[PDB]
Amino acid sequence: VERVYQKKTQLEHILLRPDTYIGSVEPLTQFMWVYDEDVGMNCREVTFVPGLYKIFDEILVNAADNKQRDKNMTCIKVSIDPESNIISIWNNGKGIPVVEHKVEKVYVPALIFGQLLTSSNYDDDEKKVTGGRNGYGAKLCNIFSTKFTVETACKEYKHSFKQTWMNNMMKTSEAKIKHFDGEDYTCITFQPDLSKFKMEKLDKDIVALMTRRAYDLAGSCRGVKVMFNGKKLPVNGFRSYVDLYVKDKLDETGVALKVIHELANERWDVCLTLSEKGFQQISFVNSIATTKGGRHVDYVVDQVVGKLIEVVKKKNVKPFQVKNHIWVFINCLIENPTFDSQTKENMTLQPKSFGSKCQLSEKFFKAASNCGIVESILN
Amino acid sequence: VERVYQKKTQLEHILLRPDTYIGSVEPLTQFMWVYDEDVGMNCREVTFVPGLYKIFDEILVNAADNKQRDKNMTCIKVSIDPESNIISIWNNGKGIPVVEHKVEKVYVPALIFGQLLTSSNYDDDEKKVTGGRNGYGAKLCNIFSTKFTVETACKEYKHSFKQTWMNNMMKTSEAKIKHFDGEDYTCITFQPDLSKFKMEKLDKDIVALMTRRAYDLAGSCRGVKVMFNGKKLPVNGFRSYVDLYVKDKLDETGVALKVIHELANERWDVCLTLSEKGFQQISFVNSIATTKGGRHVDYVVDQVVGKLIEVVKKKNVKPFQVKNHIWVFINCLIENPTFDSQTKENMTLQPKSFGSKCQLSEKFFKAASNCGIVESILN
Ligand SMILES: Nc1ncnc2c1ncn2[C@@H]1O[C@H](COP(=O)(O)OP(=O)(O)NP(=O)(O)O)[C@@H](O)[C@H]1O
Ligand SMILES: Nc1ncnc2c1ncn2[C@@H]1O[C@H](COP(=O)(O)OP(=O)(O)NP(=O)(O)O)[C@@H](O)[C@H]1O
Ligand SMILES: [Mg+2]
Ligand SMILES: [Mg+2]
Repeated sequence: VERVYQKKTQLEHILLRPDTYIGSVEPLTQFMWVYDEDVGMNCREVTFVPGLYKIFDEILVNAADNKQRDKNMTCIKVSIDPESNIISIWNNGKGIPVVEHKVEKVYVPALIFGQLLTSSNYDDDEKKVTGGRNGYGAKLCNIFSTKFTVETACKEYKHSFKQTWMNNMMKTSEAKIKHFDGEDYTCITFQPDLSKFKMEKLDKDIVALMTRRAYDLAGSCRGVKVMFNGKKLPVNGFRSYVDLYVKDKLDETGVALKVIHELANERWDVCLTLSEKGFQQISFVNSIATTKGGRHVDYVVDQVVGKLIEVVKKKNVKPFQVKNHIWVFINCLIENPTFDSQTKENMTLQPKSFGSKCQLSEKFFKAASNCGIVESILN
Repeated sequence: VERVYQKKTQLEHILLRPDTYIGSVEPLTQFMWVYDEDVGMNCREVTFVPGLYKIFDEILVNAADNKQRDKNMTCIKVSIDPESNIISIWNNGKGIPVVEHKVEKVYVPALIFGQLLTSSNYDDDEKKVTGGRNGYGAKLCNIFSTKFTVETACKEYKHSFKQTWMNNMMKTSEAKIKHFDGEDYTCITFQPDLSKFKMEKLDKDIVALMTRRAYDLAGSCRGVKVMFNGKKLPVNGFRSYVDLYVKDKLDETGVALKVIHELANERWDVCLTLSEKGFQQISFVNSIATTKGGRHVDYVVDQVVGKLIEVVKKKNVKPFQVKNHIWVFINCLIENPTFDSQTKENMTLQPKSFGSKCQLSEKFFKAASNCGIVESILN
């Protein structure tokens, strides 16, 4: 009875059932986009552990989210040392208040990095476009790290704070609190617990995925510069990011891909071209990589599929056949987005709730008509 | 500081962020398979709340899971009264021990239906093929119900137990404990909290989805009979279930769909036919509807795509083009399956971990050659 029927603590449950929190802790092999030291941006077969990619992603999106707390933020700095097994993500703009929380009686940084279900994103009356929603991400990286360090400096509270966790968030010690006068920042430094992922080292494949995610951020997070291992990424907006995929590329007819672009408004940036590999989508919601898509992709793609069916009808086909020929790129800001998992690969919020619209122009639909999709359908 | 940075309890978090536990609590409109009072099995546009479908599904899969605790189980009885807003799922086979848990000091049924993170599925050394993994499902139905009743009778412990929860698992009272001599059963009776889903009533669309799920169970759960509203479902195994989709159907050439079947072994039952609507999959893992697919679908479909590429090559194409023409049906039993969410729509366990193989026969691949897929590709 006592061995059959068991209760678990929340902390036990995360280590026993990591998949619902961070994705699979087993290897996956699949074709995907990565940023390699030899070829840069390329689609190749990759072997990696999603859980390890995800704990990195949780800290990267948290940096991107600071651009919403402080629009004066200009910089995110990512560093990965496979030899030392140390990852750091640094951001400027406002730091975290270095002060005792009057309800929980702990330093605010210790509360929100060292206790589960803690967030500044729990009040949905504020209609934020942060990626953060659930109050898990940072603690999940902590739990899946042999060492996890939080360094934040907050001019307002005129202190700096540095606290270190170890052994899967099971050990800490007193925060170092100091006088601070200067330029706000937060720096998260962690050594991922590679034993949790049955890995010996951050190999080339995981480093290539984490590097690409740093490019995604440069493309997705408006007005923020990104450095990777001390070097500025040469991406200055979503259009330059999309170029990394399509600028140097030919259809299998030997004609350059025709890339169509519309910034419908501040919250919706769309590129479209021809796919010869079936439906492809590269999408971001609040700087989250929505790698399974969701309602934002369908909302944009249905408008295009609509207008392209018309054009084809009127020069001599079914939605799924048109979509088969679409490569779409979407950078969007959604108020209070919803997802079916902590991993946020699929965004489930209905379009009427987005807080904005993407009504693509007749100009955009005319250009879509010319980009080679119509011709393939006809052919 | 105290309003910006907040901590939530696990119970608060489930109501604040229901999407990661039960799926969207907002309406969704999409084409799907349902079982209607007028046409039976059919694909039509449906408007429903995934969260309400899911709390029903959690109790249905729990009944299916009892066939693993007691292989003598023969019967699941589902009843839905939209007028009274009462759903009941009854099963036979072994009941739940009616006895005080010696660690948690509560009746075992009160522990596992009234406290979060409680399960008989937390020991993965047992290599089970239950759908249950996380210790949430029943509590989530409880939390999303105005009234939730647990009735179980356990001959071994010679007692029956009946306890009622109300107001989102926030109220209960003493269990009724009685002498019991007879035939074991469990009956879960709940009134879903329709205000949580912005609904007035269990309408036709949600009832049609819940009804279809009762057909899925009759198809998926080997050696268990299913009744819906007091009437036995005329499905006696997976092949009869697949017939509900394809038996009375023509390709758009006016030729009957050719349906190929192999029971590779006790744990793998596969049907294949032609799709004219792009890739389609209907799959079950341990009686869970894996509506987003996962590694089990890819494992089966890659073998077929492989052998069909060969056949085409040798009578005058790319994987995605072959898959475009496949309608696959899969009923499988996977040891300790993993998923990216509590909703279990996508099964992420790698095939080397399944605990079994599905090596489809040359006989099956020859029949696949003849079922119209090759001809469409060629054409
Ligand atoms: N770089 C940062 N700068 C400022 N505040 C931060 C930073 N990283 C984390 N935070 C704060 O710490 C909180 C906890 O982060 P986290 O655990 O990732 O939760 P979240 O981002 O709110 N939600 P989620 O990521 O969906 O689980 C956030 O709500 C922020 O208030
Ligand atoms: N019909 C039933 N008959 C017998 N035992 C049951 C029944 N329904 C639930 N249980 C038991 O109650 C426990 C709690 O159910 P539940 O909360 O759904 O968790 P789970 O099925 O173990 N995991 P999950 O459904 O993934 O969250 C199960 O582990 C079973 O031991
Ligand atoms: Mg976060
Ligand atoms: Mg369950």
